[PDB]
Amino acid sequence: SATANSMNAVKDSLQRGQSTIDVALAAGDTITDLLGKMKEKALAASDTSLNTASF
Amino acid sequence: SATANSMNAVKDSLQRGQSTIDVALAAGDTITDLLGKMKEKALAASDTSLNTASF
Repeated sequence: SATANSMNAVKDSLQRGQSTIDVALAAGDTITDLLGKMKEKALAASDTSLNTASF
Repeated sequence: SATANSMNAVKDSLQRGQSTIDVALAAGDTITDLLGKMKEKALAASDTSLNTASF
């Protein structure tokens, strides 16, 4: 019975881990969007027909 | 998805190149007209029956 009761703490820990990963995935959506925009910036800047102000 | 989004910069570059060539062709119309007029000037000046003032 004591062994069965201690599984409540195990469940609490696993749910805490799922919450931590949820916050990391929410940050990762922001980071992958930012990286796609930065790739578009570097791709546009590699063109040599741009003037200095656009670069 | 990031690869598809970066094609917008490729399209921007190709349109910029078309604009640069358009300006060059507009200048080239002027230059070919001027060269045709200069050929008419040299052709008239090669005649030896002209007096000095006309030449």
